[PDB]
Amino acid sequence: EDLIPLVNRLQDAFLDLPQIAVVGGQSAGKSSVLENFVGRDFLPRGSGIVTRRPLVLQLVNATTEYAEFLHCKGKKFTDFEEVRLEIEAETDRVTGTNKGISPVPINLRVYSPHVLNLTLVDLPGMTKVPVGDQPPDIEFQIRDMLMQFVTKENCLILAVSPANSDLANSDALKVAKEVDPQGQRTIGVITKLDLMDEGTDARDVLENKLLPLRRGYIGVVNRSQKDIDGKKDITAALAAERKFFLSHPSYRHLADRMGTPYLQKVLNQQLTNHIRDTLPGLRNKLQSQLLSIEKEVEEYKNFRPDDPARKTKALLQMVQQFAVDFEKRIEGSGDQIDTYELSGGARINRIFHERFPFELVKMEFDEKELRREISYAIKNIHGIRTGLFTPDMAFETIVKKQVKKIREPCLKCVDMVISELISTVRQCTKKLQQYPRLREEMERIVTTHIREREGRTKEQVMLLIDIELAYMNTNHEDFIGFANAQQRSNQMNKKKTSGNQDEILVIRKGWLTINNIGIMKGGSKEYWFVLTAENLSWYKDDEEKEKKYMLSVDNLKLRDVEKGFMSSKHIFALFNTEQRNVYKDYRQLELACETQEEVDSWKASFLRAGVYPERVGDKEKASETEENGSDSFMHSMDPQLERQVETIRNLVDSYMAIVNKTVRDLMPKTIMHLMINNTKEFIFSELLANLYSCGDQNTLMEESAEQAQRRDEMLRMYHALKEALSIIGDINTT
Amino acid sequence: MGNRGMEDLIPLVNRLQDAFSAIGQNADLDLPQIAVVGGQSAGKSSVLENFVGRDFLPRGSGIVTRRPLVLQLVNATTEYAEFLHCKGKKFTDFEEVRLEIEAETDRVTGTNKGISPVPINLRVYSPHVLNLTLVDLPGMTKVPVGDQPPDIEFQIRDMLMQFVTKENCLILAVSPANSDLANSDALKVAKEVDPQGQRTIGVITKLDLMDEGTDARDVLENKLLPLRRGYIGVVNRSQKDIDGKKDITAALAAERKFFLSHPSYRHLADRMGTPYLQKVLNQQLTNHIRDTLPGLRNKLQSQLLSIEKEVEEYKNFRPDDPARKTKALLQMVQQFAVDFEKRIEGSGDQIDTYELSGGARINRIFHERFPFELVKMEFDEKELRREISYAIKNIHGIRTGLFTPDMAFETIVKKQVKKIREPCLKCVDMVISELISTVRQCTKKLQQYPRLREEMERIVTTHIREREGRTKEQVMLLIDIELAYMNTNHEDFIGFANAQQRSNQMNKKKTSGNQDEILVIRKGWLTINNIGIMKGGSKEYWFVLTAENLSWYKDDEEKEKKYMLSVDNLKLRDVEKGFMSSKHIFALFNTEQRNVYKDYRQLELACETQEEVDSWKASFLRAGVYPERVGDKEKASETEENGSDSFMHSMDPQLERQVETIRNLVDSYMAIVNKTVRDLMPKTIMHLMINNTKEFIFSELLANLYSCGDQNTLMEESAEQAQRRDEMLRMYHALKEALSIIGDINT
Ligand SMILES: Nc1nc2c(ncn2[C@@H]2O[C@H](COP(=O)(O)OP(=O)(O)CP(=O)(O)O)[C@@H](O)[C@H]2O)c(=O)[nH]1
Ligand SMILES: Nc1nc2c(ncn2[C@@H]2O[C@H](COP(=O)(O)OP(=O)(O)CP(=O)(O)O)[C@@H](O)[C@H]2O)c(=O)[nH]1
Ligand SMILES: [Mg+2]
Ligand SMILES: [Mg+2]
Repeated sequence: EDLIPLVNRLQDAFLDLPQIAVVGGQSAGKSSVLENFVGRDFLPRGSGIVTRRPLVLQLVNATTEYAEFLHCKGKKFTDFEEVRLEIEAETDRVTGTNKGISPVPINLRVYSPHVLNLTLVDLPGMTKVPVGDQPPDIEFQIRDMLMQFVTKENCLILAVSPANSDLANSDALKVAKEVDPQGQRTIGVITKLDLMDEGTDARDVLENKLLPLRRGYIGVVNRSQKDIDGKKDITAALAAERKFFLSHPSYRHLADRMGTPYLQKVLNQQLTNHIRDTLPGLRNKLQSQLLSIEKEVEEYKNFRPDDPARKTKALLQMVQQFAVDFEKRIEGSGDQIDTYELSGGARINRIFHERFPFELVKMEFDEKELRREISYAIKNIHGIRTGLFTPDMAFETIVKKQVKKIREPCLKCVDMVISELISTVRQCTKKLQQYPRLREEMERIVTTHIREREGRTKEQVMLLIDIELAYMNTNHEDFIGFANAQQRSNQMNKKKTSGNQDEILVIRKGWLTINNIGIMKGGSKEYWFVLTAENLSWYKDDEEKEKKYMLSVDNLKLRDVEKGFMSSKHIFALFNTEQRNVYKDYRQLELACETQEEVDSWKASFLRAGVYPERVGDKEKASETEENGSDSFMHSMDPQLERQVETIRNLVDSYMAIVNKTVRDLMPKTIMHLMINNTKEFIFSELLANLYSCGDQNTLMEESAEQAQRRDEMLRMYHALKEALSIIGDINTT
Repeated sequence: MGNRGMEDLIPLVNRLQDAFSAIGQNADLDLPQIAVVGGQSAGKSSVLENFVGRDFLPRGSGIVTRRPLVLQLVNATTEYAEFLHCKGKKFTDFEEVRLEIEAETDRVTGTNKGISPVPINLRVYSPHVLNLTLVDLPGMTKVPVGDQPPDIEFQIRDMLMQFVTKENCLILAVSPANSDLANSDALKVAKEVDPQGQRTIGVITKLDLMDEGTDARDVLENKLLPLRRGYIGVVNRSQKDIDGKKDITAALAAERKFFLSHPSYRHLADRMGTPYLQKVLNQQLTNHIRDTLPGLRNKLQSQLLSIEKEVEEYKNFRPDDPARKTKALLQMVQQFAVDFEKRIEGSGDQIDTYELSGGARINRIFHERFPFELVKMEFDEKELRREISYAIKNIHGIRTGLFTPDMAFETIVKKQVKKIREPCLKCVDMVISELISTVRQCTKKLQQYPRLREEMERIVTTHIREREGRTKEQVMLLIDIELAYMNTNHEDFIGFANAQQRSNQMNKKKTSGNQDEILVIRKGWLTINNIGIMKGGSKEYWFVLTAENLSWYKDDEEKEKKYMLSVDNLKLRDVEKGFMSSKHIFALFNTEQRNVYKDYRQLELACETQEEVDSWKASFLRAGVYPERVGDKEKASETEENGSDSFMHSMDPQLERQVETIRNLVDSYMAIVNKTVRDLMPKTIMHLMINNTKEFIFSELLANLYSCGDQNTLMEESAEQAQRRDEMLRMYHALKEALSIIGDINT
């Protein structure tokens, strides 16, 4: 009984035992041998054909003893007389009540406290002549059906033969020699030793002399039919058996190797000899799984709760791993980074450092109200005093109103970073700290620290944008005033006199749509014209390398398109009266404007360049009797603010550009200095000492009852593994 | 000890046996042999000796019977035992038999549990036994033990099958009661060799050693495995009883008290036990006898039915009365007479098909083989012409005659027809010689009686030899008459009928004397050289030249009738230069007229050799075709059907024409006298030699056989037929006695 505790400890910490097959002729006593090897009386036994269907018994180990089937599901038979009745009922259900057979195995599974995980196979007897309603080929049918079970390797064969008939008539011996010629896996059993004729004995058979078998024969005595009808229990049967073997004159010296107990001993011996050569791997596996627990149960081994040393050591190392994990998840130190999400709080936070600019773009880019209000500013800072020059206090007043609305996105950003940071800590305390009252208080302290620092960061952001409403410098990379638009070719490139083709063409560049285009050029397109008070060029792209032809400015005219055309999009044509120099009028050389102010702006650019106005009476003063005091002009079309409005608007857009980029670049730094790094150094150099201050500190870091039961079950598995290794050592000692 | 049923069955079966044997036929009772089968240590030999009743077979634990035993019980007066390999020694104590038989068994097979298929023959002679054969056989096993070869069960099963697979073998399927019935190997064998269960007796042994709490009632009530003959349970001596040497009376007493005291077998105690088994086997033997009797009975009926046909003539027999002798005369004479009628006259029945002869065929062939040696034997030509000439110039030898004289014809035909004397006599002798052989052939089947073949043959042969002289005289006189008168008013042609001779006997008939033509005078092959399309090509045709016309044929069937070509008013020339005529070619033409006819440039006829050319030119000159003289161009008027071939060159007396006339008349008269003799001589010998012999053989023969004596010494044995008679008589009486014995047994 060393494999018994081996197996039960394999069950407590949670073998390929060779199955057992009993073979023999009809009425040899196979089922009695089998159930005496199990230990309990539950198999059909009687005269004539009884076991007419293969039975596959799977003994396994458990804490209580009962039986179950694979067709009577759920029901756990606890009395075995019901098991026997169920067996015979199922057998009569399939095979019928006329001595038929069937190769369809019956599957049992019997649970018992001290058994092996075997597979005992009871098989029908071997018959010669078919009786009842059996088909005429019944011998081959039964023999094939049991050869389908025996010819496998690692199948022990109990060859059961009665002692009434001679040994040379046995069928089990023929089967055993046909499938096992060497006898590596054959145990010979001789039953019915009490019915032999008066004057004979099986002495020459039990001494392994008549037919030599490698492992010899075991003589057993079961219960007779009157003993089965008389309900003779197992104890009295074994007592009578031993009485017989100690009383019989021809067997009195072989009494210590005959009987049922010796048969059970020999089968245990065979099984134990078969499981060794598996002990190396079987031991190595559970040794390897014991290494994974021995590192842990050094701490569970001895307490004795309410000890200061263990609790303080736990506080220290838990705080250590929490701090390490926090700096690891924010700054992203190695190793073993997460590759399924972005991060805990690193990338999700840097995405808000560079999605905040999308919050600055959504607002506002408005409106015509801007133009109207800067006009009112120009008028009001000229309240009673009038005229030149363009005052700059209007600029300082407008840009202090357009950046004033930047307080809203900036503050928003902080809140996002807060809702995203206060979550990262919750992500690194929901899985590390299983101690109750230690994860919640840890979260409380850290989150209060973050809530305290968000106030400082908000005050700093308020101060930051309040600074940009103080000075409003103009020495930055924006252009100096009176430089609209793109003045002046980098200070005229240090040359303006001899340069006929030295960028004297560049004064006002802009897109203008041509309606009529000839066949050789292409189709309708909006070209990039470079207008000068003296010349004009046209480009198709930005490389500034077209320079095909130079279009004039002087002595040129302008007219409108015919009625009915969709001028919105106002299109104006150029012409000449004396000469045909337009040049290359496409019937007609027309240019389109997209808005309404653009038409007047380009008309004024032409009027300052030297182009005559679009008056209806100007045609009679086409190129003869010109400049008659400019009776058509009223001095002027738009005095004198539309140009001032445009100049202030350009200056404001440039200053907004640079202030947007500076807030966009500077606020991430200012929440990284006052919130992130300060939280980090707090979580490093203050979390422990501040954590030692709150609570009664006695009932801090307790169970956590799940941890308690987790500890108990790991400790019991540790003891189970040590016991199993001790048993394997004992079983290799032999 | 028994047995008693056998002592009561032996007398009637012994009487039946010696009745079936003393009747001499290959008839036997063939009592079935008893073969006992089973597995090892099923209790077989005990059952066998319980059937016999004497203790002489080995038995015990383990393997005992290792060689088959063929026990032949033989009925005799002196009881003893003998072996085949111990000839000359008689055993009286059976203990000696058992000891020496186990000595033999372990002497041949060894002492290490070996077997051998060589049986041990044993004969027990006793006044209380039948002539049975009891075959004790080893029990079959499955695994070889000791020194047995690995195929022990196969060779044991062959040892059994060479004994149980023969027909009419009782099989005692012995099975123990300890084992289940479905493990009985004896029943497997019985189902393999006897599927209907006609001859299988099921026996159950070792009933007293069954497991406590069970019983074999479901088996013995013939309920578990249904067997046609049923089961019988026996209880034998145990191993301790044999070691205790228990006698038979106590064993049977224990058997009976066991079957009576058992609570499950008390109502079967009459059909259980060893005596009941003994009774059942004896009943099986008796059933076999009474079941095989009807076949032998109707077989003896069918056999005696054949002998009765001949016994009916042999019902009364009282040697040696003249009644049987006179009946034998009438039988043999009448058989011989109808046989002689069968051989010649060709009356029924059962004419000889295998032999072409026969007397009628040989004989009436020699009637039409004789006319072959009338034409063949005698012959003369080209010399009788001279004799006719001298007769013409001698019978009117003083004065010349102005007529053709007749004595010349008479003397020539008289000199020639007397040459027929020899063939007729030879034919008569040859017919005698073959008929006298037929009469000896038709008395070889008469050899059942000696000294009667000789008398029959002597009488008949002397009769033929007494008649041969008479018929030779008659034939001589018949051919002699033909020389007397020599009439010329017969159907032959009268003188001066053919002029010119002869037109081939007037076209060989009288109907075609006008329809046919005279184109046939000289037949021969002749080659035509130039031939048109319609006639054929260069070819040699068959010309038939006539003194009047010319015919040409391409075959012999004579159905063309193409054209009749002229002879008179014709010419002849030879070919132009350059040709080698050897092989000479001749052309026919005319100068006055252009009648050729149909010249194919040109009409040429070719001949092969030199005699052919000159012979056909001679035929042209004899017919009247103009010669090839130098005046060939001037043949206009000076020729007038030339040829200079009237009778002969140049002048001889008129004896040629008269000799030709005499020759024609002589040949015609010889033809008609040959018709007369060929048709009349066979009639002569059928009337004087055969029909008279037949009348003698049907009428006067019996009186001549009966006249000579003695009547007793004339007919006798020939002891072979007498022995046949006695054998038939023994068969008759023996078969009736056998029918009587069977009739006695049936009731
Ligand atoms: N007297 C006696 N009987 C025994 C002994 N051993 C077994 N038996 C009897 O033999 C009978 C058959 O036993 P069992 O094991 O059921 O045979 P089985 O092999 O199951 C028949 P199958 O399997 O072919 O259906 C039983 O009635 C049993 O009592 C014995 O030692 N002594
Ligand atoms: N108690 C008892 N023993 C029997 C009975 N029948 C046979 N035996 C015992 O069986 C033993 C051998 O029996 P036997 O008849 O010789 O079997 P066998 O077939 O001849 C052995 P072999 O194969 O050599 O022929 C003997 O000891 C005999 O006493 C029986 O009815 N009752
Ligand atoms: Mg069973
Ligand atoms: Mg024997």
